Amino acid sequence: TATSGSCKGRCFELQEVGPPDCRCDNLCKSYSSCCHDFDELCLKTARGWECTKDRCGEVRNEENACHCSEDCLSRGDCCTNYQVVCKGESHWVDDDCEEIKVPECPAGFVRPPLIIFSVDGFRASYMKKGSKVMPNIEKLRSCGTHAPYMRPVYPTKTFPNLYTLATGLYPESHGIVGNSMYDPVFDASFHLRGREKFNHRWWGGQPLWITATKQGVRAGTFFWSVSIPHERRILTILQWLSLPDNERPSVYAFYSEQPDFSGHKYGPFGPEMTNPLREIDKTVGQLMDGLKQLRLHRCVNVIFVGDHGMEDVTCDRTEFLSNYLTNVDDITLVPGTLGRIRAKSINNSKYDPKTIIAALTCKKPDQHFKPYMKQHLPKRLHYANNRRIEDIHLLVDRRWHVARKPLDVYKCFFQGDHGFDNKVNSMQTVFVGYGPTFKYRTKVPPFENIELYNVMCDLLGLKPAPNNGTHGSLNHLLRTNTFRPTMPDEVSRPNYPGIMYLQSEFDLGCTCDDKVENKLEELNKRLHTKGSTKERHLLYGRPAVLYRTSYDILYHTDFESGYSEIFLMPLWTSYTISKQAEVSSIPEHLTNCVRPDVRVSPGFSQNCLAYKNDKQMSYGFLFPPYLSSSPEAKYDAFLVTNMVPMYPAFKRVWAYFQRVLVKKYASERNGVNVISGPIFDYNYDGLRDTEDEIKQYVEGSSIPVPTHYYSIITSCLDFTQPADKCDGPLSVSSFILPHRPDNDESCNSSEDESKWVEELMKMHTARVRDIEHLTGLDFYRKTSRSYSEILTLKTYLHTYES
Ligand SMILES: *[C@@H]1O[C@H](CO)[C@@H](O[C@@H]2O[C@H](CO)[C@@H](O[C@@H]3O[C@H](CO[C@H]4O[C@H](CO)[C@@H](O)[C@H](O[C@H]5O[C@H](CO)[C@@H](O)[C@H](O)[C@@H]5O[C@H]5O[C@H](CO)[C@@H](O)[C@H](O)[C@@H]5O)[C@@H]4O)[C@@H](O)[C@H](O[C@H]4O[C@H](CO)[C@@H](O)[C@H](O)[C@@H]4O[C@H]4O[C@H](CO)[C@@H](O)[C@H](O)[C@@H]4O)[C@@H]3O)[C@H](O)[C@H]2NC(C)=O)[C@H](O)[C@H]1NC(C)=O
Ligand SMILES: Cc1cc(OCc2ccc[nH]c2=O)c(C(C)(C)C)cc1C#N
Ligand SMILES: [Ca+2]
Ligand SMILES: [Ca+2]
Ligand SMILES: [Cl-]
Ligand code: NA
Ligand code: NA
Ligand SMILES: [Zn+2]
Repeated sequence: TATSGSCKGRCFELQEVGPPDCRCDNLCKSYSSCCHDFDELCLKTARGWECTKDRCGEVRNEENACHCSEDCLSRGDCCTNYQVVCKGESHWVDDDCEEIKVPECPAGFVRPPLIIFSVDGFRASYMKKGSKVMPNIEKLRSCGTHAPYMRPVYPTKTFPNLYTLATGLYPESHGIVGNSMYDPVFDASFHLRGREKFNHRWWGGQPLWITATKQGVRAGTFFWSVSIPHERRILTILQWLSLPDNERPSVYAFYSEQPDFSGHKYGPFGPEMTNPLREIDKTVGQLMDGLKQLRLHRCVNVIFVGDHGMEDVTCDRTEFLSNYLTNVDDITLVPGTLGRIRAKSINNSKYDPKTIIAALTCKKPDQHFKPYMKQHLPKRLHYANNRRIEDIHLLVDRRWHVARKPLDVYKCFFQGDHGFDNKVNSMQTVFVGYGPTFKYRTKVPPFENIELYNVMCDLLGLKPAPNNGTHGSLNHLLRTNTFRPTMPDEVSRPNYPGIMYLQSEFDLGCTCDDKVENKLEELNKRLHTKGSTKERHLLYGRPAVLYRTSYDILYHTDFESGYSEIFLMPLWTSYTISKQAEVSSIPEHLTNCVRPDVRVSPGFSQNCLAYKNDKQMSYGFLFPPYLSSSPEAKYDAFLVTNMVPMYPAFKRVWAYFQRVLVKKYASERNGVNVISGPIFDYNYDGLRDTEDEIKQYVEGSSIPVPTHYYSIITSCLDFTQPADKCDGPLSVSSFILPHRPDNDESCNSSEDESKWVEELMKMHTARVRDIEHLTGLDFYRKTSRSYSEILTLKTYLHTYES
């Protein structure tokens, strides 16, 4: 760096100048490449940040940090309280809220600017608990659009979440999978301290600033060096906003290190946390008074958003891997509020992940972490498809840390930390949107931060890069600039087979004790097989298959299915269970009954002999025989086309769900519609596998083994109306259960299923959208609700947090 060039006239330049030209962009400090006069010219502090009565009308002194001279407004460099002190104006916070129906912008503005005001570690409950000391933030919240909280991504660390905000992508896809990382392809490490993190190969997808630039929209900096004070960041944004039309950015970011920085020292609610919340509110006040001076307070859209929350965590709540593993020196641990383990040396072929996992599994009765192979982590975390995520993972209980050995912790510092499971209440953060494009005095339900990129694009008239948001699911936040998506087109149409095969054409090794015999009821069963009860069991239309495949719709009295000729089982099975439905047992005459389905060829059917031969694998049913409507309808549940491969350990889970939980939910929700099916995700990318990706078959057969089983349980949001006769909005909960040959995940699994199955299911709660990705199906195609509302419904996650 030739650092005796000047920053005069160039302070906080938007464009980067290449070596040996010295730099005056912020970031110069982060590279140690600023020109000599950077601090003198760009970080002025003289006289501080506020006008006082004596400064009003002063002669401009270019040394001052900000100005109270007559020419300051035109120049765009007044202290933010100038009109208040010197012209009798009110602070923005003291003005009444008035609806912003249209942007009220200076001539020459082509679109309302967007300012993203991001706050590190701002936990959701600060909005209520700190309300008395945050009056500017409370005005934004109550006058704008707000959610009770926003869900971060896992891990609930800073860079993964800020870069998710910027890209709309899960960490596995954007590549910033932690605050610390090793990439084995690069053979390089990423760390908070130091400068390898500024190398661009870490940062995937397309962040908002690049999306904007590529489409002709200019952007302010998103990264502020820690040594630039907050007052200067605000004044710099306000100066940029005063630029001529051809130079002025349309998108800006502010970032505060608080309240996270203090939260780590004092805990989320330590008495020392009041002051950092006050100071953040003051900074919001400075921005809003500043905008108001420039006549931009009813022109700019402001987003107030956090990256993650903060939980109580101390030194003594640390689990040590040295208390579980004798081999502790042969591993590397990425430690703290999550654990990631790999071999210390890849030339040590002694190292075995399976034995590590087993040494870490259910060893102490209140063990405060749980080991997983990354592919077995709850699918809702989307935390697996990246080479920077180690195969072995530890999910740490809230309030705890994991470390390799005690010397790492003592060689206590801190009372707060974050990083845990993104459904944990303490990790939830905030969202407020204020401006012409957001709604007025509107509360919206909680949503995930992956959704915001799309909205920021909508706010700026940009087409978003491909991302993991569901574009349109946040249309309810917006007064205008909504995105009006169309339902995806069905790719494969189904076959509707009638009766085509005689019983004796099947040689499947299956038996059913079913030989006993009317004319009223003969027409009656024909009609059920033609789909006469289908409006009862298929409430929201049939799911659309969004890929090329061969499948059949099969109708029955109690359930309807889309049966895949390729995978030899249903892609989906749909049924409604009323509040009044009863549970019956599987009779003795049918215990091992499997019956040929005369609508589907032997060639496209499973067979019982494969299951007899496969000593590890059994079978279950997608529509549960326990909930058949009548003894005669129960025969349908034993069709070979309703059978699916299940490990005996998984059958314990599944049978409990089907026999007990479904009926419980129907009683609690006033009927439920259930859609169940298999998922195949052998490469753990979160997306439906093709046939050539399947790694396990039922021994000796072409019957593929699912990695997971899903269910989507829908009812009326107004639970006074039965599921099958609902006029208004829907209510959903779903899960994606791992199809595992043991129950090692559940430490209490030797006990009765009433003590552990439900806890397992809650852990593996899912969005309907997660299931769509995993199956290539599109659900809720035929409702009376608006498509945007259905999109919101498909992104809902039932979290089971109290
Ligand atoms: C969340 O949203 C995102 C974004 O929509 C979804 O991720 C996308 O998934 C797509 C479907 O899998 C995927 O498409 C592939 O792209 C390959 C080209 O990719 C490069 O270019 C794009 C576009 O600019 C870029 O986005 C990519 O960026 C990734 O990689 C860089 C460099 O490593 C990273 O810095 C960055 O973080 C990002 O990493 C992530 O994605 C990759 C996979 O692409 C993962 O491996 C990482 O772990 C991380 O998750 C790239 O720079 C393209 O090569 C693929 O095409 C193959 O497949 C078919 C087969 O028929 C064929 O048409 C092609 O010819 C090709 O096949 C041949 O190559 C095969 C693979 O080597 C080979 O095995 C075969 O034998 C064949 O010869 C494919 O189209 C898209 O790139 C990503 N995008 C991103 C940003 O991740 C994600 O799925 C969503 N999640 C959920 C749950 O919904
Ligand atoms: C609002 C925002 C801020 C932001 O960084 C703020 C930042 C972090 C650490 C030190 N200093 C800072 O200024 C980023 C990254 C990707 C550049 C980290 C993205 C967004 C978005 N969207
Ligand atoms: Ca943070
Ligand atoms: Ca897959
Ligand atoms: Cl990390
Ligand atoms: Na078997
Ligand atoms: Na167990
Ligand atoms: Zn932190």
